[PDB]
Amino acid sequence: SDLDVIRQIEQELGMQLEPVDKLKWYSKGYKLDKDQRVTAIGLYDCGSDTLDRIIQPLESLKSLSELSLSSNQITDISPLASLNSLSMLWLDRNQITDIAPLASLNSLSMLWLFGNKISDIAPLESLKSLTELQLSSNQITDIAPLASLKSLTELSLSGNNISDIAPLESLKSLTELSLSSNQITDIAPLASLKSLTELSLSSNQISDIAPLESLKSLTELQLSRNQISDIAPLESLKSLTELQLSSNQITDIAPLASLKSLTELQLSRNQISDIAPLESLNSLSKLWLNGNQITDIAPLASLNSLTELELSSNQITDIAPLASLKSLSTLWLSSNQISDIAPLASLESLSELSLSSNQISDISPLASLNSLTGFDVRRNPIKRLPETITGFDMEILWNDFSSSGFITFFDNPLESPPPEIVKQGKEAVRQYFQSIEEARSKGEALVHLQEIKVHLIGDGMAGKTSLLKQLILNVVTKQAPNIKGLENDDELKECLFHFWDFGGQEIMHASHQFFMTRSSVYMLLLDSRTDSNKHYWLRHIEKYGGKSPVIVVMNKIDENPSYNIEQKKINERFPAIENRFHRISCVESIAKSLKSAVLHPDSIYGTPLAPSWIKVKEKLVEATTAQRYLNRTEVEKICNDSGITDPGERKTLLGYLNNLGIVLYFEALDLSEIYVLDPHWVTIGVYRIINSSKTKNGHLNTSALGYILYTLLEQRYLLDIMKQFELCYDEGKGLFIIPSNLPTQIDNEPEITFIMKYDYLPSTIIPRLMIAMQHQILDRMQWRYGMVLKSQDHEGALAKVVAETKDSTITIAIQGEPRCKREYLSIIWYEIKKINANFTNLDVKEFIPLPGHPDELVEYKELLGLEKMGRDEYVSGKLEKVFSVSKMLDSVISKE
Amino acid sequence: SDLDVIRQIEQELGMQLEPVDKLKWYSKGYKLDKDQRVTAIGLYDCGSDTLDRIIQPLESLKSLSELSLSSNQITDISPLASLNSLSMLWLDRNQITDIAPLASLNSLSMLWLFGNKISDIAPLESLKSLTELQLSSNQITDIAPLASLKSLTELSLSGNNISDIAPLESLKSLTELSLSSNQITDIAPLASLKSLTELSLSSNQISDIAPLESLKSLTELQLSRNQISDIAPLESLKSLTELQLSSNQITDIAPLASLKSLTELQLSRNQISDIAPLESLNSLSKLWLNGNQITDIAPLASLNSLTELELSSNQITDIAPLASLKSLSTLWLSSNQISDIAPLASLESLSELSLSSNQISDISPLASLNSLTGFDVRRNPIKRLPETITGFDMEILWNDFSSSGFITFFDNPLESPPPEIVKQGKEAVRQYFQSIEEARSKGEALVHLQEIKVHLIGDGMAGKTSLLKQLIGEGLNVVTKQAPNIKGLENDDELKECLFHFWDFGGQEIMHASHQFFMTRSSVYMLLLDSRTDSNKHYWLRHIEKYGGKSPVIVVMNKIDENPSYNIEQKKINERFPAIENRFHRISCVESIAKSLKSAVLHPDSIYGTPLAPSWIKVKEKLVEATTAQRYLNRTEVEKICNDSGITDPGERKTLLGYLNNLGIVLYFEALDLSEIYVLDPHWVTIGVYRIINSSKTKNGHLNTSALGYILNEEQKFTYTLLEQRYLLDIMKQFELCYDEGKGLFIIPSNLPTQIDITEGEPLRFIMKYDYLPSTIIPRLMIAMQHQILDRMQWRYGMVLKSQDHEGALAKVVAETKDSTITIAIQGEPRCKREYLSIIWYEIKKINANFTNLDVKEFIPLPGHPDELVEYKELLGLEKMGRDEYVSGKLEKVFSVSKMLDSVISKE
Repeated sequence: SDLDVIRQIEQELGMQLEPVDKLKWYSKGYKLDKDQRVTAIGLYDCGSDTLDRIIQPLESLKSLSELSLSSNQITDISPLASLNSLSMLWLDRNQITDIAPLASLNSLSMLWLFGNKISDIAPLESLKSLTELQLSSNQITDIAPLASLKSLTELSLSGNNISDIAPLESLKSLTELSLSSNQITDIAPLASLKSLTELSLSSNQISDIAPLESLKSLTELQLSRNQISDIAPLESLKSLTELQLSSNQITDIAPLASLKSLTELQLSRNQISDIAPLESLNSLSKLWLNGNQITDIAPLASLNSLTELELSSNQITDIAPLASLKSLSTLWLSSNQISDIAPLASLESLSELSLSSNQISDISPLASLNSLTGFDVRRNPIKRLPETITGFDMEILWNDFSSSGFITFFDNPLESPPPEIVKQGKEAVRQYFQSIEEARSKGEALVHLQEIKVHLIGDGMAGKTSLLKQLILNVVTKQAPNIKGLENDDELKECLFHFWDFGGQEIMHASHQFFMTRSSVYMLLLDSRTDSNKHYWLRHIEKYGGKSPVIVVMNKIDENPSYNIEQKKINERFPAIENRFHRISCVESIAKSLKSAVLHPDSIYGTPLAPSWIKVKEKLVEATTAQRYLNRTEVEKICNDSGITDPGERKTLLGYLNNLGIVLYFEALDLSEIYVLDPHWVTIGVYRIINSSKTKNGHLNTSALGYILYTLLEQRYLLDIMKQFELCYDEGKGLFIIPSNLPTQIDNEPEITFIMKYDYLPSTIIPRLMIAMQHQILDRMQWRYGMVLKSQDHEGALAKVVAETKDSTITIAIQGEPRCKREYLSIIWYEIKKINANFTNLDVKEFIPLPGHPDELVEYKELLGLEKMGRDEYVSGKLEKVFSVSKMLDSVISKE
Repeated sequence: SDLDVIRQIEQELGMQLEPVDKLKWYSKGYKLDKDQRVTAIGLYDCGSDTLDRIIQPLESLKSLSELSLSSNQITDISPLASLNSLSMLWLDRNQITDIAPLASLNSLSMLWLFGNKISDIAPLESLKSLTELQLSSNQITDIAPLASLKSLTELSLSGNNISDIAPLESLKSLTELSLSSNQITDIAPLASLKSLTELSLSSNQISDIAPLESLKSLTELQLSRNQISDIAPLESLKSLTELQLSSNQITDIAPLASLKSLTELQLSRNQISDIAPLESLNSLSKLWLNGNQITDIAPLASLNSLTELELSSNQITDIAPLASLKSLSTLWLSSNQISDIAPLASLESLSELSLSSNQISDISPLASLNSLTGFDVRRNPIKRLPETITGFDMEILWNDFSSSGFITFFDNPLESPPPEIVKQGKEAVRQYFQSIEEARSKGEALVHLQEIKVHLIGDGMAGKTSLLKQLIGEGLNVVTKQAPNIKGLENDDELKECLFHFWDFGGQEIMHASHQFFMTRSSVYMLLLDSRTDSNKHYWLRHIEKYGGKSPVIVVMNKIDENPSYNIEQKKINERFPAIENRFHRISCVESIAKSLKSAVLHPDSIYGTPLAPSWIKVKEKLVEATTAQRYLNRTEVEKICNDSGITDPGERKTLLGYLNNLGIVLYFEALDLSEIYVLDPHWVTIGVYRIINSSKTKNGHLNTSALGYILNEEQKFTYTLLEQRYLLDIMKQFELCYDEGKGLFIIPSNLPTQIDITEGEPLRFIMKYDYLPSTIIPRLMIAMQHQILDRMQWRYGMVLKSQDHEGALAKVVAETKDSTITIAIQGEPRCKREYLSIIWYEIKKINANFTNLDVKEFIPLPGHPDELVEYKELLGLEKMGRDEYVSGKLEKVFSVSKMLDSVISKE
């Protein structure tokens, strides 16, 4: 009964088909008429075993006109040849290689082949009734049967290997035509094709755009990612409303002054330096100008219809002309030389902003923009924030991106409030300004801190113990009068120094991101013997510490006075040293370098603190150093004895002391018996359990913490601390794995069918990654320098990432199905960059080896740079072989 | 033209002009006729001040017909237009760019423009009387104005930027044509020219050689450095006598069987695996087949006219077929799989041989070749040399090359005699065999040595003194303790007399320069690691490989009881450095290392395999006894010691002191010959030089002779007289640690600072990427080029150079320790810069040879970007592969490979 056929279909496939008014490519149902006859049916995403079956009920549908087989990975399309009455056929995003059964369908007017492996286009020649053909993203190289299938109006051949577009001269009935991401160099045949309204021609090799001067009906042109340097033929296309010619060599944009009907103009990665002709485009609303050399944006003041500007990566100094654009809603001014943002107070409709990488020191005028819903101000010399910054409808963050609805800070020399308070949200920034306001209202003069951590860095304690006696995990804290050099220096009689010695294992870098970056002074210890490993530790300081001041002291020079380093080139590479180089011989100049490092303006010394915050600080350090840890009632009795009654203050103050490393407080635990902990007590507890006999192989049994370490709950707290420190994880039944202590032997798995080269490979990059993918290991397949993964989501996907310490590279090798493997690398690579961001200035160059050779690598930026620009095949002189550029960038789909 | 005119010419220029019978390009004289009229004059190499003022006497020479201006760096040739009667003109190897004045010489039949910068050849169009044109080595791109002068017979266009040879189809009277080092891909216009007898087409992009099938008169073809894989069109050129198709893609050489008139065939760096067709070439005398895949050389037995074979870099196992080639005079069988060379004993005419990088263990059958004048046997598993090896007419050497008239050894596990005896020449190897022959005749049983040096390697003395405490107990400290004093071999009777020498060079390997065998032979390296010093793990592992080489190494990971999780990847580390032999240890609260020390002294490659005469050990123990008590020994003392053991022949004592000197047991400098200081104690010299290197007066690299007393005698045991100071400076000068500048001023390049105050103009950057950069590569270069430094512009990690040959040639070599690279930056003229680089780079590879297996990857940066470098092996590999474009995706620019390769070298 025709409709009972769909009941046969939803039983043969297992799915259920629901009616739809108009059949679409993604539809999972049928469409009947007035007399209940199926005229359209859709089977979106059902498997490749669909055309092999369900074809007999399809042939019974005599009135069937429209069929959709979108995205089924179909390889054989023979059974559909029996449907010579189809008017619309969707074969998009399948695995079709041979095309031929469609030749017997001389009644189709709509054909979609969005993502197949089509190398022959001949059988479409007999299809002289087509009006909309979609052949994008295939492997077509020679087109010719396209002049036969005339009378079509919409054609798409984007993402192929086409170099000759001559057969298109006959199809003078084209309304829409897209020819992007191909190998076109001659666009002469397009000089015909009248009544073309939408043309796309991005990512090609075109340079002569003269034939486009005749297309007077063009209203939407796309000429991006090409090699065009003369937009002169564009003076006549006065009907254009969307023009995009980004990533070219355009310098003169004079012709664009005649296209007064433009509404979306994109000319980015070009060489434009004079945007004067754009003054006439009063209807322009979307304008992109990133990556040019624009210095005067005065012509933009007449474009009162702009709603989305993009002036990033330029050289703009003055911003006054943008004040008259009261309708502007999206500004991107990153990477410029902007110093004053006061003219931005007149942008009442501005909602999203980005001012990263500039020279801004005051963001107070933006406090009037009550419609701002996400503005970015990273990498700017901002020292103090206005108190009105807590009145926005956004939460303040401390990250290295530009998220919508958040005030983001990063690489900012923040003093009021300091970065340790900014990362905790608005309520922390609000409680800091409220503390200094309540203190000064009481007539209390604000006090700084003068307390820093001295990180002793070097290979071997031979230079550490020789220097630690020259001045006077193991943390020794001695105040200023106990330092040989500034014994009676009244300028810092209250200064505190905390000497730490992490033997390469930076335990605090994972949890407390500010233990290594802020409130830290790094001290490199070098001599004639340990001069070989000189640049490794210098890079070890840069990635972990960053902008923290460094002191390079070369001791034991009286034994070999010829020992000296290249302080000029070393300081130019690491500006954090500030020429703090010393040579100890048998007068301590290092004491002057410690002074210049604690009193540094970028350090916490520049942060004004309330006097009550120092009162609870000195009391917590007094009680923690005497009672190991403190409980919740003890800490509240200390805060209440200093006027800190609001839980908002004490919650955001303990986080401040936690970020500095003075007193530890884990909010993710909330055990009132162990509220605040002594750093000297926990680090010793964690250092003994990691370097224990029972953990010599990386395996840790919970029923053994007593012998190593301390009550039973203190053991349960220390393992939660290690779990917080991203050093281990629980596998079940009291089985923990210390990923840093695992061996490197027994077995591997480099079976048959991508490297990230660090400048400095952190030794915690693999262990903290191994805990993030703990439920994906292939039954105890991890060891120290790698791991083996197996996804339950993607059936055919086996991964094995390994780190090479000799080359400081992490290679990832995955096998399985392309749609199931290329996705698995995108989830691992994202999780690796998620942890790479915790370091400072990491140089990651992604390489992919050549097919058939383990060595001889090619940069991912090179082959990706070879595509879109044109030319194929990456030639290797040392191998005398070509390997093709399109075959290797298979880890990405298409375009983006 | 008159003779008084040339007298004015040889006075205005300074040279002297002598008569010559026939004028040539290099002639520095004149040529008169019967009526004493100058009809030819030549001014070869006289200066750029020529023709601009000597043209007026040239115009007075009315009978002048031939003019030679060879090699004068001439830039303007305008005055030469007045000589419209010249028939031969030599303008070779100048700096000519415009040849417009040459159009008015419509009477020339000989024109040579050998090495100029000429991009336009249009004025030659009117020269319809030319029969010999030389336009090699220029910048010619369009050879279109060459079709008019169709009366030429000899044309040369090698070394240009030519890509279209279509205009050459008209000159159908060509007999000789050279068109090498261009960008040719289509040789179809060459399908004519039926009278071509000599054609050269090397270093191009040619792949279709079909048009060459018609040149039946061709007798000399050159088609090397191309992309040819089908030599079928060559089957008909039966008149060929010299064919060269090297560096191509040839696999089938069947057409060569038809060219039975071949006498010089070159097919190197191809893919040839079947050399059967060559059996018919009975006139073949010069044959090159290196770099192929040849496994059967049986067809070569029928080529009884071969005098120079070249079968290197193949896969040859059997060498028997070469026994019938009684006329062979030059054999090159390097880099193969040859194991037996006995069939080579029938090569009575063999004079030069090379068997390096093979599997040969016996060179005794070759002792019958009484005509051998230089045969190479490096990198072969040779354990013992035959005593007849001193009967050849050659001197024995120990180097990494094949010099004529010398027996060269290198990388050979020599036991009898050891390499320490081989380096002293043939007369030394003869004196070694003479001692063991006299010993066995006297009934004295031969004795081994059992003495090794333990090199303490590691960053920081924290682990060094901790390991020296594992035995009995403990800047340079030399402690020698025998086996029973070692915790582990207390009662080990297998080596109760074994001696151990513990050394600790604080990174500064003082002995590597002079005594090349102090680090390689009789040495055991011990790497000391702990949980903290694991970062600098691969630096020292490579530091051991480059300095020590094949010496056994023991990797000791100490302080593991503090962190039991500490252990290295012993599998991958041992596979990279096979000298480890899995000698990994983990010391916790030191006796298993003793078993590894035994396995390193008892090594077969060590000195245990060397049989010594019993008298050589008697004087050894006597010299060490006397040196350790009297510092140094004089000549009469050491000779009285040798005579007390029967060593009377000075040949033995000179080659025995040299043997002990190469091992580091007893120092003896033959290049000094101070009879008061003949033999020295190693402990005394090393302490003496270490005090001069780490002294206050040498903190800046400068050393004043009038201050040595403060250095060696008084600073915060031993005694150093004034003559001992003069000897230590000669020792340090021998150790390549310092050099003399004059007036008692020495420069220690290892103690120099790192100051400042780059290059601008026509730069030439060149980078050498080491896998391990030795800290003595720059100091030892500064001593080799001391008389070329630009005054007081020298520091530790670099130097500034200035060549005396090429005026203005300025160089600046710099070492980057952060990248372990040596950068060379020269400026000036290309012919004056690329020559200065060829002597600097050679002097660097001259010092690189002292190390073992160093990976030097030479890079050259792109011309428009200081960073972003490209490897020199890629650009050189693109030419052989056949392409002129290096594409850079991260830069989105294409770069011609010929513009940057010719900026470094051109003899390709």
